[PDB]
Amino acid sequence: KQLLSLKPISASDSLFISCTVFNSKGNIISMSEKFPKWSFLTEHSLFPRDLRKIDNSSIDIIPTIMCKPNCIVINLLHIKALIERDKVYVFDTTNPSAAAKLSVLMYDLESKLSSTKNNSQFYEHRALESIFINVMSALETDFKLHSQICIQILNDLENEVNRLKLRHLLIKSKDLTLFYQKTLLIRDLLDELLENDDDLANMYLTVKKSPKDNFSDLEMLIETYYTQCDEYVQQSESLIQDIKSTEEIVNIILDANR
Repeated sequence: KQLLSLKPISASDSLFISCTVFNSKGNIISMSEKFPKWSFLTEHSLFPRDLRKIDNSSIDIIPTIMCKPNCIVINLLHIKALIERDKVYVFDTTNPSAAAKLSVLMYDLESKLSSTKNNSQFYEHRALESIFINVMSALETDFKLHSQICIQILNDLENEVNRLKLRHLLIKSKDLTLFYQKTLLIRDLLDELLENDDDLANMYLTVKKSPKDNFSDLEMLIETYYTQCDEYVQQSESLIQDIKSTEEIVNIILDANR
């Protein structure tokens, strides 16, 4: 209601969120653009507790796809974004690794969103698909990294039991487990979305859809990325089980030689 002295802060930039903005043509029209944060939340029908869904924090970010009347709010891995029928906001981060990945997203998103060859797909779904593709590329890279090292160590151990190899395996398994957990959350989120016709219908921002309308094209789109995500869940789960099995087998062998 009224103005009062503010709580002390290290930098007044903390009153703003910053982002990259894409126009209705799909072109980037600003980078590092600042918006007053509480006002921005209110304007986009978000509550103060939703600040983390658009701010520069990168810890404890739960995956989300909020299908609001006039926008889709997305948090997936390094990406926080707000998609409208004729604009996209991609939010800044303090995480260097995330910032590097976001730079590639910007390029690919601008390409796909602004394309004059793709006039069959709604703007908001071009943005959605660009984001899904960028998310899956990040998962692909991590999955290949951690699974390949674990498979190598497992093969090494099957050839000859070795305590140093075993320690290495279980250390590397931590990474695989973290990968499984974050991917599982995304898989379950996409599953929920596919099962909710109200959310699906809401995802059409350019044309108005009823829950009873045909969403085949949007469903095919989401299914594509659901399947890729789900396969990473299945593969990482199976590999983790293989590691647990191997730990148990090695344990028995170690006991038998005591």
